[PDB]
Amino acid sequence: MKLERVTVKNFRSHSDTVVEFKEGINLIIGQNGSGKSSLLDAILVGLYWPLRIKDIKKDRDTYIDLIFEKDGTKYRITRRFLKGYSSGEIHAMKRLVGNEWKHVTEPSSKAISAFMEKLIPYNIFLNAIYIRQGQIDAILESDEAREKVVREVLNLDKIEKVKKYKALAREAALSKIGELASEIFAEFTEGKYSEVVVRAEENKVRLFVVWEGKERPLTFLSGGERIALGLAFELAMSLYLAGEISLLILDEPTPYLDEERRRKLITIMERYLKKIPQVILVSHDEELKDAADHVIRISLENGSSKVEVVS
Repeated sequence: MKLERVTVKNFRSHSDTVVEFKEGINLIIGQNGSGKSSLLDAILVGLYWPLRIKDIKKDRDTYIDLIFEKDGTKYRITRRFLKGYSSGEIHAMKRLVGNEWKHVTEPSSKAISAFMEKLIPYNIFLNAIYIRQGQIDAILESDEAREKVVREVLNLDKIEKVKKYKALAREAALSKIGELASEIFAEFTEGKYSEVVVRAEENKVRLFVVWEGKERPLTFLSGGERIALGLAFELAMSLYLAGEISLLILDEPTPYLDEERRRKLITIMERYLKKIPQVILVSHDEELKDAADHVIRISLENGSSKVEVVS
């Protein structure tokens, strides 16, 4: 999957917003209330309507047009929500054939929904592509938090034989995650650590890194290495779910004003995240510009969201 362009009209603070996404790392900066979160929401709506997101339906017309790429085919979803009661809706999903857009299914919400559910399943997008806020932190918070995260992201599972079976399934899953995360984390730490261990004990998912043939908790790592581990873990889950990493959306994976980790993040961005076909990074940090391939600033001007390409 690869986002090309999103157009949003009359959705919250977006009166007339057009955002072009390019290859590599797309950095989105701006303040809280500028319109970036609502832009992500607009994208979600564009892709997976009907779903529960306020300020879309009627209760000026709301217009969302999304152009994206999937397995060598340009898709365009156009949605228009009419407000007035008269309160109709107009939906279309088209494919680019030469230079003409041609419908791929009935111009209906249900048909387009059914179609999208097959093209790119909603769970795949939410769990593998879209990394929402607090996730990477939750991975690093504690074993219980980690357990919650992995349970939610990978489905998993919360008469003793059945318990043993469940434990076995969980074990297999977490072991695979361990392998994937080991590889990615090895890629990240420049070869310093080559093995990551993920294990379940009761209501807790232990996470360790192997150093000199001994499992050690994340405590014995630097902040950068911890963030690297969290990212590697998330990416491992993404690979586990999707079988590949094409698009990755990172909505504020970092904290507020903590440069001690920003460096490692910049390193990771420059040296590893640029390998990914496309990355959307939504941050408040102005210091990431140089590490991105494309920078987009979203601000609030005259009460409306303004988009400007930085440099």
